[PDB]
Amino acid sequence: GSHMEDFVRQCFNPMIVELAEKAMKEYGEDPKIETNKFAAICTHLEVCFMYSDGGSKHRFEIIEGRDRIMAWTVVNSICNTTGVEKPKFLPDLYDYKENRFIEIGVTRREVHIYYLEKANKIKSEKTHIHIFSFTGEEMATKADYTLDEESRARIKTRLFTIRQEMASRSLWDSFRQSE
Ligand SMILES: O=C(NCCOc1ccccc1)c1nc([C@@H]2CCCN2C(=O)COc2ccccc2Cl)[nH]c(=O)c1O
Ligand SMILES: [Mn+2]
Ligand SMILES: [Mn+2]
Repeated sequence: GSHMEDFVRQCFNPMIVELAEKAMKEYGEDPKIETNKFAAICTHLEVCFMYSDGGSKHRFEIIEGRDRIMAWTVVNSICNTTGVEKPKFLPDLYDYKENRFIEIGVTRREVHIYYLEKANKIKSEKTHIHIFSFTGEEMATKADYTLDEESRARIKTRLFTIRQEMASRSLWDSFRQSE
């Protein structure tokens, strides 16, 4: 029974918490044990949902937060509909306006290295990459940040609020040294 686990259950939305729990168990990890990852997954999830809300009505197809089988099903349909190359790894969104998959990153480490690693892991470069940080930086492929300023600024504001609430509970240091 950890502090971090009760903090995330009171800081995040119950639908987020439940999607994160299902995600971890699906991949064989327990939110009561990997409590920092529990917090990271909830955070990444809230950011993906905030991101897809930044566009227009039908702009984004949401891939993250689904179970692996149906997440790939929607990808297959998108690819067999748009002609876009099927990614090797599951992305987080699809942009019907720009016709590309988006990989959304939330890092506690430093802006530049995270993109590299995630770029070298993707290693296909078809899908667009967008990174956010807990300190307020962002970085996107070809410096095309997809959404307008205010929607990304809202995402950055919420990330710093998560940081503050954790720091005020002396949980930030453990979370930062977890990646
Ligand atoms: O969809 C993804 N993974 C498929 C599911 O993998 C799982 C693995 C274990 C438990 C549950 C699910 C995906 N994964 C990653 C990172 C890097 C690759 C491994 N990884 C993770 O283990 C995910 O933990 C994170 C670390 C930092 C920030 C956010 C996250 Cl969520 N980052 C993303 O932005 C992302 O969308
Ligand atoms: Mn994902
Ligand atoms: Mn992601």
